[PDB]
Parts: sequence; C-alpha cells; structure tokens
Amino acid sequence: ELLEEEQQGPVTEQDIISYVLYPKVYEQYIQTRNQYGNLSLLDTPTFFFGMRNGETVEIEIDKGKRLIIKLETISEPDENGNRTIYYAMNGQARRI
Amino acid sequence: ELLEEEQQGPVTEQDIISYVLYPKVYEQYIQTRNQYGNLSLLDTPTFFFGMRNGETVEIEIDKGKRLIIKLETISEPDENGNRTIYYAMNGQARRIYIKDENVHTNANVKPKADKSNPSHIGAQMPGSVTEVKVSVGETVKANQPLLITEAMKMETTIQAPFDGVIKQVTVNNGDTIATGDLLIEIE
Repeated sequence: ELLEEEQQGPVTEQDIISYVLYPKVYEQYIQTRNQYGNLSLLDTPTFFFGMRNGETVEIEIDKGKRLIIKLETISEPDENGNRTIYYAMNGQARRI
Repeated sequence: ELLEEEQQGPVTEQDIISYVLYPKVYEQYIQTRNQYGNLSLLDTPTFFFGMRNGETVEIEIDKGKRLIIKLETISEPDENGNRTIYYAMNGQARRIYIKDENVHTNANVKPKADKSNPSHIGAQMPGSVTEVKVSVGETVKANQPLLITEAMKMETTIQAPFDGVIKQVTVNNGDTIATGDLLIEIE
C-alpha cells in the first residue's frame, strides 16, 4: 500500500523486499530515478564525468533506438547562479 | 566614374568631394561601411565596448525599425582561435564567428581525434608543440617526422604512419596539446 501510495501505480514484489531490506536507500533511488531516469544505459565515462565541449555521445535506449547528444558549450553562471548548456539532441537544438 | 566602378553604383555629389578632400580616409570609410554597416546608429557605450554576457541592447535603425540584440555566451576559441558568439536578434537564434587576437595561442581548444579513423593522428600525451614540420597539402613518406612536441623537458617527434597527403594541421609552434587531441590528418 505504502509504495503504491508514494509512487502512485505499479509496484513489483522486487520493490517490496528492496524497500524492506534498505528503506532509506530504496526511497533515495526512486527520487533519483524520478529525476534522471534509467542511468544504467549511460556509458561509464559519461556517467562519472559527463561530457566535454564538442563531444558526441550515443546511448542505446532499445534495439535500434538510441540518443545522440552533442554538448556545444556551457555558459557563465547568471545572477541566480545558473549556467546554460547548449545541446544538440536527435537533430534538435536544446537548452538546459 | 571612379567611385561608381569601385562601389555598387549609387554615388552622390557629397560622396565625390568627400573623396577628393580625403581620398584615403573616404576609401577607408567605405571599407568599414561595407564590413560593418552604419556604425553611427549604435549608442556610444556599445560602439566603444560591445556587449557583456547577458546584455540586451537596442539599435534605432529608423522610425519603428530597431534591432534588439542579446549576447548569450562567448565560446572558447577553436584551434584557429575563432570564438563563437551566441546571439539573439529580434527573437532569432544567431551564431557569429570572431577571430581572437590572443598573443599566445594556448587558449585554443583542439577537437578530439577519432580513434577508429586511421587518417586521424592524436596526441599520445600532454605537451607543447615545439616544431611543425609539414603544412596542409604536402605529400609525405612513411616514418617521416611531421611534428615535434615536448612532454616534460623531453622531445618526441610524431611521424607519418603511411604514404599520404596532409588534410589538416591543427597546431602551430608553442601551442598546448592534451591527450587525444587531433594534430594531423593524412590520406
């Protein structure tokens, strides 16, 4: 009940023991997954380090599905302390 | 007859005595006018200083006609020392390339070599370029020295892996190099 109330929907028997065995950790894994998604798919050097300027990285999402990302530049922090990363993803200009 | 030949076509009487009076200066005014447009329309602070990161500026072109320009970011220089300015003009994304007058080209970022491409020669480890021995469009033998780099008070020359022609040299004398930097391309 508790997991199906926190997450609101699908919960497996794997989720249940995972929570019982590691309450704090399971929960924290969900918060991270909610934010960044499936991090297993990223390659290790991209996972630990991110990306350099003018780099292109492939991420195999499925059979014949993959993300193509190019990191162009990163801006200087603004007044709020926020930097603008200029991206190119799947032939589409993107800003984060 | 002279001025109309040089320029596009339209020349006024005011153009003519402006030349006569100040030949070289008038001819310079035209070269700048052809390069940058009408600078007198710029506000003075912008005219002398350009723009700071994140600044929005207005240029009164005429009644109801103005340029709203925002300077978003200035990139690090490429191997040629060309910085990419990220602009916003009248709600349109815009990119402009400007050559940086460095002094020493140690701020230049070289693209990484493609390790699967045999044409691409990459830097084995970090150093500085001591001597460039080839230029673009030069046929070279196998084992021919084509770049001398210094690591840690140690010189190690880079040589051609096969017979071929140089497509690009991304480095000049005194430039810093990093592990994996593209340096040469050959056929």
